[PDB]
Amino acid sequence: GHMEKLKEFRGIKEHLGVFREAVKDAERIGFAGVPGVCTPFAQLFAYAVRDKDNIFIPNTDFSKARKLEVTEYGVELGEISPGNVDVLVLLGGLSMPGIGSDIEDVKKLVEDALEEGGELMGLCYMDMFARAGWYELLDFDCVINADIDGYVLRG
Amino acid sequence: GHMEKLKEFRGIKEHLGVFREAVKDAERIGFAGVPGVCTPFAQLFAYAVRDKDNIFIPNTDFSKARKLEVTEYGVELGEISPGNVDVLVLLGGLSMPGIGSDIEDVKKLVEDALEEGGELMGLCYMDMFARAGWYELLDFDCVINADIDGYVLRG
Repeated sequence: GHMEKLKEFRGIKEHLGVFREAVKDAERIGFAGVPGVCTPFAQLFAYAVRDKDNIFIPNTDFSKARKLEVTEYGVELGEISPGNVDVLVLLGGLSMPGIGSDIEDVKKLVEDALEEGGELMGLCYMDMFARAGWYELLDFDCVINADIDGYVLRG
Repeated sequence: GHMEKLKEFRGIKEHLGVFREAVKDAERIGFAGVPGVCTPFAQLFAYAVRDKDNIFIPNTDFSKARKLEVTEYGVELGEISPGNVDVLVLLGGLSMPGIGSDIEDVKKLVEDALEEGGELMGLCYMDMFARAGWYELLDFDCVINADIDGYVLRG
């Protein structure tokens, strides 16, 4: 349903910080997204909340979820771990045409992987979820959206 | 040395695209950055050039470099592989005080890990390298810099 702007942020430090604030009371976070494109975002935000027990769900396949574990290299994928979560974070790639996932497979994921009473979140770039119609199709509790722009310089 | 602005980009697809362009003639790419916060950027951009032979170097420790390999989950760390590279991409976290790495250590890494005649690149956010004085301290061939801003919304 209707999503109201809470606040703005700037830079990577604040991007991680508003996520930490959003999940402050959570024990177990699940990040669901498209392998390759979205996996790095799951690893980045899991790192920011590495105190929690975190998992990565590929596409909408909860049975293939793996632990997001801290190593000397950062966050890496660990063993299969289809435990439900008290915050489920959908990544923007899921909403992409062609395999993002269909809305009914997404709703089944929410039914299966999010514990009853848990929070549904989205983390995306360039307003992907709003643009896909997903604010009307899903009941997000919180969405964090970032925009990216930049420059290439040569020596 | 002096870095001249070449072009601007917007969004994730274009961010990946300018990187693909910058390394189009490369065969093996090394990404060096701080584990945890920078590893995901190495994985993201490696995915974007998954046709190449790519490695992740933790901090400035070449001997601990690992292959960046594509799996059904995205890019994951594989075996130790301290082979030099024809493009070395320093990640912005390396320039952060406190372990970002000392500049002598970074110069050593460029000498050990970058092939003679290879290209030295920077990939950072929020203009980290310029702000740390690294355009004066290092001779980058290309730097790709992105800024992030966004919003939090609630349901």
